[PDB]
Amino acid sequence: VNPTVFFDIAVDGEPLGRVSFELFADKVPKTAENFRALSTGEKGFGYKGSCFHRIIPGFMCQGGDFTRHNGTGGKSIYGEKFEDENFILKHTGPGILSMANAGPNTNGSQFFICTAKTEWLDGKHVVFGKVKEGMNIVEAMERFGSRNGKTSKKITIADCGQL
Ligand SMILES: COC(=O)[C@@H]1CCCN(C(=O)[C@H](Cc2cccc(O)c2)NC(=O)[C@@H](NC(C)=O)C(C)C)N1
Repeated sequence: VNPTVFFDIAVDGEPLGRVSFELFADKVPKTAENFRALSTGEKGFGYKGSCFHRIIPGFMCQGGDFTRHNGTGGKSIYGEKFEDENFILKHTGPGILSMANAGPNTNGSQFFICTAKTEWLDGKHVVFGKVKEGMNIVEAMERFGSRNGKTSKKITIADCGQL
């Protein structure tokens, strides 16, 4: 029952590959549904064409700011922000998909994909999914990051949807 969504990643416009995610709607249905709908675009906005604005090798890839493209924007399907649904799931290692935020109960559309175990974020960021196929593509994206997170090539979600 858990939805599978995919991102087709491009690097300076050149196709790199596909990442697919399992969304844990059985544990975090509201958070899963937000990401699922932003990945299909069915509400009229979402992730297609957006970029990954911060990539830190050995930590995480951050994206989902489809309104300001720099970490300051994005919005949920429910409004600007929604609650931390729960913290049942933990940041157990690479491939974990979790919500970025600016404080308690401020989820929008920004998310991050862990490339390492990030247990210090447990209880503060809502984990809602995990990479299914294409962790090697996330590892490839990682190489275009830097210590301060600035990317050396433009990493975009060229296409996305539900599988
Ligand atoms: C260098 O680390 C980050 O940039 C982190 C990685 C996880 C996702 N994330 C956020 O949720 C960060 C908070 C954070 C968490 C952990 C470490 C940090 O330095 C900063 N938040 C943001 O980027 C948001 N808010 C602000 C005020 O920056 C944006 C979603 C509207 N950014």
